[PDB]
Amino acid sequence: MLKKKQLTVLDLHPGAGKTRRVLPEIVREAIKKRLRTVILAPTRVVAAEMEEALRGLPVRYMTTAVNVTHSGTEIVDLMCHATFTSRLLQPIRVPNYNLNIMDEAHFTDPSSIAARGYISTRVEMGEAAAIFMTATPPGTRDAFPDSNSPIMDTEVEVPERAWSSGFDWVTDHSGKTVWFVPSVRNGNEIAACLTKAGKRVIQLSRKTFETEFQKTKNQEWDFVITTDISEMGANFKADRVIDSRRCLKPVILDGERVILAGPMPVTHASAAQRRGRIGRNPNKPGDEYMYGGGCAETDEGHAHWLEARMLLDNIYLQDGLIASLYRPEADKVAAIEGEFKLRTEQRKTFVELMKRGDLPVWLAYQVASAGITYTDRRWCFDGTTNNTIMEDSVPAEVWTKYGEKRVLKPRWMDARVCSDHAALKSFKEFAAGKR
Ligand SMILES: Cn1cc(C(F)(F)F)nc1[C@@H]1CCCNC1
Repeated sequence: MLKKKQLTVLDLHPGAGKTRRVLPEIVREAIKKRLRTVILAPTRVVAAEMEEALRGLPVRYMTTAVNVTHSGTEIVDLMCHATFTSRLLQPIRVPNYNLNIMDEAHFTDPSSIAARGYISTRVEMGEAAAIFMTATPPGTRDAFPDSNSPIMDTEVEVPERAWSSGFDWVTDHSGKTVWFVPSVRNGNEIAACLTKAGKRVIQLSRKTFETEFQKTKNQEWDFVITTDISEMGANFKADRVIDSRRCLKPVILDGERVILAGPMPVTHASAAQRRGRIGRNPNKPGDEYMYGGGCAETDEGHAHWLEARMLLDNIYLQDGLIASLYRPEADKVAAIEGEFKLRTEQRKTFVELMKRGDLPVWLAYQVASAGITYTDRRWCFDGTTNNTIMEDSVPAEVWTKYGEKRVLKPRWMDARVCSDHAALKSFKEFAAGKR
């Protein structure tokens, strides 16, 4: 599969050994053939596991998840999906890799969709080879794939709020459970309910993943409450998955604002990945998968696909050519290639609002396309009254860089900036001119 002009989809079931068995073999072949290679990890936890499986081989780790001394003789680079897309957007020159390997190639974050589109366009052009590793490739309709050991699948009503009665099967369990919830706020309520009942609970989310995931290997626990971030390679020594089968979906209303719609059904790929956390030990059959709803294709019209088109329109490919999205996922957005292409100064602002500002892609695009400079924060305060960000049922207030107290009322409203305490705290600092 290491011949140019070819994209291979390695669709082995979860736990088949794509990362620890197949990946080192591919890397050995690539090094033997002198192919300049990139290995793309979804998260820093998967990058650290990749280092363990590739230990010894000459790989340059362009991540702070690994403390390795690079010898300067490596032709294989390893970085996160976001780092690849980030360096492509920045004026830093990215080598034209002969071989592009993406682990967990089902990841639906905007930068992972943009990386797949850039890589597949290069392959379509006959300029490179690529391998996409995932049990659930884009376009999968099977939520119950094969596993290392048999799994008990059980359709049951799963609590999405705290409960006093009616769900004995949840707490009358003597093993370890991984519970997928649609949001951090929903996870907090369920975790507080389990803690009140004498349970040891760890909570995981996109922002707190690195610190808290370490606790799953450092201490004993009864439950892990996680958002969909644990679908991307996170391993646990658990015997049960409780899956709400629900997710939050960012949606752009009338091209003017972003809302977090739902909770709504997960896609089949997400349900298969969530179920995939268990049934991984062939010596421990009978791990349980309790699911609380059905699947639907909620990736259609999801903002991440539009956001990925905003990223690719501002990545240089060849003269005025623009990368297309990877074909099985190109129908998820009604978009024209090049419609989000920005001029040089606005594009520089767009990059900075994402890289330094930490704003969602859609919100960074609104600000940059309006001709506003990175450091100009007047837009955080001059929106309509219906854009007032609320904190505990009362308007959120910040001290501006001018020393005044103002109501946070952004010109463009993106629900992701105030979806939880940590997101709102970060957006208040941005509005205050603190970064
Ligand atoms: C010029 N400027 C910019 C901002 C911001 F912080 F909201 F962006 N506030 C101001 C006020 C306007 C009224 C007099 N005090 C300064």
